[PDB]
Amino acid sequence: GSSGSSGKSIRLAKEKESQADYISTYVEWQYIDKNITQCFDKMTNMKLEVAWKAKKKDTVVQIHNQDFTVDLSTNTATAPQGQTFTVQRLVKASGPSSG
Repeated sequence: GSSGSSGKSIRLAKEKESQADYISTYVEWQYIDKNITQCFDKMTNMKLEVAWKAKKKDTVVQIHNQDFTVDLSTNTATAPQGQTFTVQRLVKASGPSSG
């Protein structure tokens, strides 16, 4: 006994992901320290992008051996210790384009 299909028409927020995935592939995330400008690790770099694409409000990451709260809305990191930074999103792309 087989019931059969159910909803093969109603679109889904899974197949379209291809868009976000096709982009995320190339992305860069860096944080602006007090008077220094450094970037996150190759593993953390994504931990942020994933939150910016997943429509998240904020993502926590280990910075300086201490958990920090990175807010995408404003793109700024903050910790209960007394340190705050600014996160910037950059797309890795190189090619001669006018439009």
